Amino acid sequence: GASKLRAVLEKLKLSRDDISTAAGMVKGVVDHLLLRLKCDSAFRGVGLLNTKISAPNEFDVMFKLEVPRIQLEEYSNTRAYYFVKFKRNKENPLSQFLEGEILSASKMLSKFRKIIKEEINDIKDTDVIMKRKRGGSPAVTLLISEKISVDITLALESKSSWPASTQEGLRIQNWLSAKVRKQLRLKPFYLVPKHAEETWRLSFSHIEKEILNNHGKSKTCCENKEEKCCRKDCLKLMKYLLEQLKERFKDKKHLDKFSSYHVKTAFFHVCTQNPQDSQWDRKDLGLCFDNCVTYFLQCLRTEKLENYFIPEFNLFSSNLIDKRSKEFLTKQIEYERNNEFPVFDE
Amino acid sequence: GASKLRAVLEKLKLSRDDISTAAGMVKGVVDHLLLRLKCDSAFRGVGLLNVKISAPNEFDVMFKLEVPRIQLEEYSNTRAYYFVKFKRNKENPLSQFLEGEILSASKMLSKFRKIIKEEINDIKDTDVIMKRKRGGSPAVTLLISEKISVDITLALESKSSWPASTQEGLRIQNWLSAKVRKQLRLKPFYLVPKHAQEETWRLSFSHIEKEILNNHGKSKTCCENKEEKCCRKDCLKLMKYLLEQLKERFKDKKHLDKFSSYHVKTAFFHVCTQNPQDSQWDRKDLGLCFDNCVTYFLQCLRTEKLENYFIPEFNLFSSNLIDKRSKEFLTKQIEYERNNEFPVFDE
Ligand SMILES: Nc1nc(=O)c2ncn([C@@H]3O[C@@H]4COP(=O)(O)O[C@H]5[C@@H](O)[C@H](n6cnc7c(N)ncnc76)O[C@@H]5COP(=O)(O)O[C@@H]3[C@@H]4O)c2[nH]1
Ligand SMILES: Nc1nc(=O)c2ncn([C@@H]3O[C@@H]4COP(=O)(O)O[C@H]5[C@@H](O)[C@H](n6cnc7c(N)ncnc76)O[C@@H]5COP(=O)(O)O[C@@H]3[C@@H]4O)c2[nH]1
Ligand SMILES: [Zn+2]
Ligand SMILES: [Zn+2]
Repeated sequence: GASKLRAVLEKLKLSRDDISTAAGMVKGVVDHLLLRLKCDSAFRGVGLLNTKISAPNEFDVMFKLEVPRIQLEEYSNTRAYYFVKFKRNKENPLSQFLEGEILSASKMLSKFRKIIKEEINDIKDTDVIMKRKRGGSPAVTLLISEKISVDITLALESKSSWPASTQEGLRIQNWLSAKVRKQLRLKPFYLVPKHAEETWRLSFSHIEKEILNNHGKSKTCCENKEEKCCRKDCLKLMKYLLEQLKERFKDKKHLDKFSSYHVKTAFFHVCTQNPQDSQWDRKDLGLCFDNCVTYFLQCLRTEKLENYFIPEFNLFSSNLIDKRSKEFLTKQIEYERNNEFPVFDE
Repeated sequence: GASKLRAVLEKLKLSRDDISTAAGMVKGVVDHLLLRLKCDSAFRGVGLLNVKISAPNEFDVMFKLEVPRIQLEEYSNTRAYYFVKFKRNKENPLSQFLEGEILSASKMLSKFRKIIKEEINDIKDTDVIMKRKRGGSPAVTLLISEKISVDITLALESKSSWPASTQEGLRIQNWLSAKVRKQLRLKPFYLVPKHAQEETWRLSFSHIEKEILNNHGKSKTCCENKEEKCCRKDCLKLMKYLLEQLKERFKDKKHLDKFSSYHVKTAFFHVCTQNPQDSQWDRKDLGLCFDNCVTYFLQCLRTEKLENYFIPEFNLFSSNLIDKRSKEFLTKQIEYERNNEFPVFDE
C-alpha cells in the first residue's frame, strides 16, 4: 500500500546519477548559448532564471531578459496573454521587433530561434539538433546526443506590479503566510512568447520553484527529523503516474496533451486545501498521495484546472484539451485508484 | 443424569491443550496483522478488543478503532443498524470513506479486507487463506493450516452514551447490580460493518458479554473459593455443545445451519436474569440448572422469539432471520433430546 509507494520512490532514486550526468551536459550547452547570445545587441543582458527536470532526460531552462518598463494590454479577455509595448518612446535595442508600439513575440522568437540554430552548427563538440515540440510553445527545444532534450525558453522580465488577472491567484495565505504572498508578489514576473502572433503570456515558474522548495507551513519543514513531510514525494509520485500512463497509451497517444505542469498545478491546489504540515506527515504517504489523486480526478471530470496564479485561466479548457482525452484519462486514473495502482507493480 | 453431563464436561477438558495451541497460532497471526494495519493512516489507532472461541476450531477476534465523536442515525426502524456520521464538519483519515456526511461501512470494510489479503500472500510462514463466511458478515475470515478459522472483525469504537435502542437492554439489575449496569453502560460500544444497504453498521457489545461471563455471580467472589462454585459456565458449555453436536448430526441437509453459539449465549444470559441468585446455580444442581437453560431455549424456538440481550426490540429468532421451518425443526430435536436424558451425550 503505502509501502508500495516507497518502493516506487526507491526505484526513482536509482536514476538520480543518470539524470545528473544528463544535466551536466545540459549546463555546458546552456552556458555556451548564454555567451553568444550576449554578443547580440538585442540579447545582451540576457541571463539564466532560477539563479530544470520535467521528466527523466527532459530539461527546462529559461532565459530572462531585462527589459525597460513595460506597458501591458490584455489580449481579448484571455487572462494570461498580453500585448507588449514600452512606456518611454530614447529608443532601445528591442525596436527591431516593434510593430507600431507592439513588441512582436514571433519576431523575437524567430531571431532567438535563429541565433541558437547558428550556434548549434559550428559546434563540433557534440550532436545537437533543433526540433519543434508543438505549435504554440514559447520554447526552443534541443536534442543533445539524441537522448536528452532541452526546452530553452526566452523570457522578458518585468519588475512592475503583477497584472490584475493575478489578483485572486496565489492563494497561499492559509498555507504559507499572507506575508509570504506579499513578499513573492514583489518579485518580477515574466512574459514568454507563447501566443494564443504578437502575444506574450505570464510565467511564474521562479515562484513555482520557490513554493516547492520552501513548501511548509513551518519554516523548518524538512530541515530536521521531526518535520519530514511528504509533499515532494507526492508530486514525484503524481508526475510518475502520469508518465507511466502516457507510455502505456503509447499506441494511440490518447494522453499526449497532458503534462507534468497540469500535475504540478493540481498539486499546488491540494497544498492550498491541506495547508498544515501535519497533513503531509510521511507516515500518511499513502493517504496524502490519495488526496492528490482524488483532486486531479475532480479536475478531469469537471474539466477545470485553474492556473495557480491566474484563476480564470483554465488549463483543462476544451480549447486546450479535447473532452475525449479528459474523459479517457479519468477512466484510467479512476481504475488505477480503485485497485491500489497496478501501474506501480513489481 | 448429572453424571452424564459431568462426563461431557470431562470429555471437553481433554481438548483443552489442543485448542490452546491453535489459539497460540491465531494470536501470532493477529499480532502480525495488527502491526501492518498500524502502518495505514486510516487504521493506525487500531487495537485488539478484550468470545475468543465460538467453536472447537473457530476463533473470533475483534479489532477496535478509535473514532472521533460519532453521530448516529438509526436506519429504518431496525434497532441495531445505524448510519455513522461525524460531528465535526479539520477531519480525520476516515474522510476517504465518506459519502456526503455518512461513513461508509462497505468502503471501509473493503480496504480492511484488501490490506489483510496483502499480508496473507507474501507470508511464507504458513498456508493462510482468505474466505468470505456468509452474506452480511462484518468479518474477514482466515483459514490457518487448513484446519483453523479466525473471524477478524473491524469495530469502530464510540465512547459516547449507548443509543436509545439499548435503554431497556442489559437487564442485569437483580443479578449483577443496578450499579454494575451503570458502570458497564459507561464503557464504550462498538459498530461493525455488518450491513442491513452497504453503508450501515450495527452495534456490538461483545466486550460486555465477556465481562458478565467472567464476572457472573451475584456474589463478587463467585467461583473464587471452594464454597462458591456455581455451574453457570458449565451450563453455557453444555448448551453450546448441544447445538454443535446436533448441527453435526444433521450434516446432511444442513437444517440447523442458521443457528449459532451466539443464540445459545444470548439465551443463557436471559436465563441468568431469570435466575439471579448463585444458589439457583449450585454445582450440585447441575442437571436441574442445565434443564432451565434447555427449556428456555425451547420456549424461544417455540415462541420464535429470542431478543438481543442489549437490544430487546431486536429479535434474533424472527422469521426475517431464521425461517419458521428451521425453528420448528430444532424444537423437535431438542424436545426429543430433553425428553430422553440427552442421547447425544451418550458414550
Ligand atoms: N518548456 C515550456 N515552458 C512553457 O512555459 C510552456 N508553455 C507551453 N509550453 C508547451 O508549448 C505547447 C503549447 O501548449 P500551451 O501553451 O497551449 O498549454 C500549456 C501551458 O498553457 C501550460 N504551461 C506549461 N508550462 C507553463 C508555465 N511555465 N506557466 C504557465 N503555464 C504553463 O500548460 C499547458 C501544457 O503544457 P505542456 O504540455 O507541458 O507543453 C506546452 C505545449 O507543448 C511550454 N513549454
Ligand atoms: N465474527 C462475527 N461477529 C459478528 O458480530 C457477526 N454478526 C454476524 N456475523 C455473521 O455474519 C452472518 C450474518 O448473520 P446475521 O447478522 O444475519 O445474524 C447473526 C447475528 O444477528 C447474531 N450475531 C452473531 N455475532 C454477533 C455479535 N458479536 N453481536 C450481535 N449479534 C451477533 O447472531 C446471528 C448468527 O450469527 P452467526 O451465524 O454466528 O454469524 C453471522 C452470519 O454468518 C458475525 N460474525
Ligand atoms: Zn516539508
Ligand atoms: Zn460462579
